[PDB]
Amino acid sequence: GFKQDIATIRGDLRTYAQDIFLAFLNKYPDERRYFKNYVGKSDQELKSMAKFGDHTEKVFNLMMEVADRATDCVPLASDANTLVQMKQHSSLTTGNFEKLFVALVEYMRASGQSFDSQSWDRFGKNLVSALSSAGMK
Amino acid sequence: GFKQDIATIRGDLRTYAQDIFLAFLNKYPDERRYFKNYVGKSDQELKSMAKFGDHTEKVFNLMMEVADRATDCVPLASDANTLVQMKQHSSLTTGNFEKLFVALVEYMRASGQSFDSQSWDRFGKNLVSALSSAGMK
Ligand code: HEM
Ligand code: HEM
Ligand SMILES: Oc1c(Br)cc(Br)cc1Br
Repeated sequence: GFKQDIATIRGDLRTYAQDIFLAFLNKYPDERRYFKNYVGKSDQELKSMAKFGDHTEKVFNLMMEVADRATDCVPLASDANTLVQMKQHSSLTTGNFEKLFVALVEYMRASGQSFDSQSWDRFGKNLVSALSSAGMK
Repeated sequence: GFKQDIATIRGDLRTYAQDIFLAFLNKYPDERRYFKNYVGKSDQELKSMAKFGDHTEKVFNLMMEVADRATDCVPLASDANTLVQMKQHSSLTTGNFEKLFVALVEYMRASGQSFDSQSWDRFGKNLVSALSSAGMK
């Protein structure tokens, strides 16, 4: 279920963080504009960049944290607030987040591994609602 | 489902409120000690007291509000905080609430009317967890 998925992802955080992040950018190419230093780089090129592996794992570490603190896939309002208030998210709208989750759910469904992908979709929904309530446009 | 069950109960509130609270008091007779003048009385006696109907309508009015204000059966922390800090609830522990929800769920499974019993069980468990987080022993 959802709790196991968090352990699956945590178990191999660097691989899943990079794989899901790349799936996001591949499904939604225009989202790369927010990561100005990843522009014009192949997957392998990105994986050689210290801050790619760092950015991504840390992004997903925090997602897992928010995920593990949620009850029935409902995140804490205080977690949603952190994500709104982070200056790296100043320009973002809830639309950017929804897209991360559509990509993540699609990745899960396509994987060999056995995710509770509809829980992740619901989590993505409850998080978007929370972001909006915390003042994200 | 759950959200509809809220409307079902609200549509015949006094009847459901009394029936469910009687189911609770009959399953757990020793809960009568937290109340005044409840012991020694049959269901019909209770239902004809001046305060019994009115105090069970008010309990369930707020219970329905808490369920309605929930997301995926997860109540608001502020709603839990209210239930913990009510002066009328100063003798209580989370065990009192779980017993009420055990009885409520059993009532729903036994009735002719379609209730989403699994969801009410989840809600009671989630509320108990929220009452603990809010500081109830
Ligand atoms: C649940 C979803 C998200 C979480 C948990 C999250 C978390 C984080 C964290 C922890 C950082 C700081 C990394 C560091 O430098 O130490 C960060 C940076 C960033 N986030 Fe997010 N984020 C999320 C969603 C998004 C989305 C949807 C976008 C937009 C496409 C976005 C854009 C960025 C950008 C541009 C940065 C700065 C780039 C960098 O780290 O060098 N984030 N995010
Ligand atoms: C989510 C569940 C509950 C809600 C929403 C709730 C709500 C309320 C409300 C609104 C009142 C004031 C009613 C009035 O004065 O007319 C009240 C009183 C009270 N509640 Fe609760 N309550 C809940 C659970 C419990 C439980 C499990 C117990 C103990 C077994 C309990 C014990 C009392 C007592 C002793 C009073 C005051 C005495 C009385 O009304 O006769 N409550 N509650
Ligand atoms: O911040 C994130 C981005 Br941007 C994309 C994906 Br996929 C996951 C996270 Br967390």
